[PDB]
Amino acid sequence: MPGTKRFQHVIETPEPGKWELSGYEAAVPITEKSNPLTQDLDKADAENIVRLLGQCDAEIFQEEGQSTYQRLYSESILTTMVQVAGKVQEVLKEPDGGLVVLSGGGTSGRMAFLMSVSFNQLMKGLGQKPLYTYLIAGGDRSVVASREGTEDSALHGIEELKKVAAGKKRVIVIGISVGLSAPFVAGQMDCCMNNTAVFLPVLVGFNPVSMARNDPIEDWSSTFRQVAERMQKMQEKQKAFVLNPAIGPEGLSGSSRMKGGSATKILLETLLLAAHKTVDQGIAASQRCLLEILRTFERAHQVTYSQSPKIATLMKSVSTSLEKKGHVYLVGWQTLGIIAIMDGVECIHTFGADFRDVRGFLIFTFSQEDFLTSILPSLTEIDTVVFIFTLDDNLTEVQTIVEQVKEKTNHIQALAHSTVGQTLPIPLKKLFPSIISITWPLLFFEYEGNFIQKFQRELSTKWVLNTVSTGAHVLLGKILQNHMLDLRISNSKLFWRALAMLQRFSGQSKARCIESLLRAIHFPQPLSDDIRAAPISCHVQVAHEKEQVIPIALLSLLFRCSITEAQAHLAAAPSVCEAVRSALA
Ligand SMILES: C[C@](O)(c1ccc(-c2ccc(S(=O)(=O)c3ccc(N)nc3)nc2Nc2ccccc2)nc1)C(F)(F)F
Ligand SMILES: O=P(O)(O)OC[C@@H](O)[C@@H](O)[C@H](O)[C@@H](O)CO
Repeated sequence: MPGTKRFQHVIETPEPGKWELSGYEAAVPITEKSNPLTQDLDKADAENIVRLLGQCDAEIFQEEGQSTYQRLYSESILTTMVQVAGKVQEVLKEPDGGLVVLSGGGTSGRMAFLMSVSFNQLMKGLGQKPLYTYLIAGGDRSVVASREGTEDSALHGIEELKKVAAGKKRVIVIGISVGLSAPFVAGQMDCCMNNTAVFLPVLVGFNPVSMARNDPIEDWSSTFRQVAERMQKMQEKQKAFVLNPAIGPEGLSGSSRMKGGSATKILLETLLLAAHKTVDQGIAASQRCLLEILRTFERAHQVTYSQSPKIATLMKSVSTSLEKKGHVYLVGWQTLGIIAIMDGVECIHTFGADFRDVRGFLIFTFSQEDFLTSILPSLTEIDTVVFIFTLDDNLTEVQTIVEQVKEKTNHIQALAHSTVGQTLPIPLKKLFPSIISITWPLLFFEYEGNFIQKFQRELSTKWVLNTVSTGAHVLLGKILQNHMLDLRISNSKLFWRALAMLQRFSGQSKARCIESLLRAIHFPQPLSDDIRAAPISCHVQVAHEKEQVIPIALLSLLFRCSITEAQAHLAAAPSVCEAVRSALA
């Protein structure tokens, strides 16, 4: 029938109460699952939120139970990390013709960028040619942009990969798809497998291969699941690797920028840092070298979330300043200003939030006096500015900008990384009364840029910014239980997630849910057979441009009514959230 092939993979909606025993629920990839810890995130206050997400973040480090999924500290995973590290060594030994690529859509691509820099720095500091580079879906514009649509072409991924692999003789391609989902990555991995002489694919994600996307890719004949299954076969001969620990579901469902990206860093910095530090020691990388690093990262979570109460406060002040109609600024020096930018930009697609809502700033890249003249004018009684730095930064530049912002804002808090025994200049740094000083033990670094300290610091900041930005929005009633219902359908993955949410909250049939969403997307044109049979990109291209698509579709399903009727109902309610919540009642 028209539509049958396109929606073929979509499991039917369970009957009421048999949600567990239809095993629709066991096919929901871990990455898309609803984390049980956050059943009621829409009711937690700011302090609970920080707890529950700090709890969710912890599941990264949790170990394997006794018929269940391999985890970060499982021996199969660590054994793979070792083997990969070893393959990076082969390349570090022969850098003439060598290249290491870290590739990913969205936050995966963002994380790939940061990392590729760090390991480029580390070889600069040893007088070695930088071997790292990155690819991000939609080119480098994408790194600091919201560009969700760009992950859907396998050909694109392959083109970006063909460019960079120039006339290199040995290329390690680390494709990062948290959900083992993005066609961008898919293509690359497959391309790698077709030319084993030159390429080595390593696939990073956080689902078992059996939960890897298996829907058709528009410009490609295989699915991620097939590509991934075949890589798993080649691992037996060390010509491909799959690094896929389960870190548990995201505190906000499907928001892989959070635990996903954190784990992407934890997992890869660890592995690569081990590989470098062990080559010039003349030693092979062991599980012991990796575990030192893993446990340092695990400490970082404890170090970070021990400031919970103050994190909860920054949230309350970001929540509030948005609750009015004010803006929030994240002002960071070096890498922590990037991470600031990346958090803020992600708020657009993740929350339907304007690019001013939570903006990030690096000293997007507007230096001291430039920031002073340009932006400082636009601040207000209600805004919130957030300073993010270390004590090794140049706090003469820092103190200045605070002094100025203080005048016009007064809602300023800060995020300050320090070793023990560094002290915050100006005993009257009461510009910040109750800082978030995050103070790091002394650690036995050997490399000159002290890269372990770097990686700890980024991640700690990422957890903070992530929890804060996420929490503020949750507090404002915009999340439904632990799902973003009202997202913007801007790629195929989000189209399927929308459909899954309609099935969940309506309980009504797959076919009904599909019919309601397509109607919502394409209204005022009614369902033709063309539309039914169209490639999901057609739906995406049309949905991406409209507002409240998913809520409207859900309202039509519950009230068993037309798009016309549901639109008019909506418009005649105080808000989208209030409308949906009481239709659900
Ligand atoms: C938990 C929940 O039921 C839900 C939420 C989302 C999804 C869902 C979202 C996206 C996708 S996806 O096709 O884009 C995808 C993404 C990554 C991957 N490795 N494989 C497939 N699938 C979802 N559900 C699903 C996928 C495969 C089999 C059964 C269910 N399914 C269920 C809801 F409450 F959110 F509705
Ligand atoms: O890491 P994946 O599963 O390949 O997905 C990559 C991107 O879709 C993902 O990073 C998305 O852009 C973020 O907003 C996650 O909230």
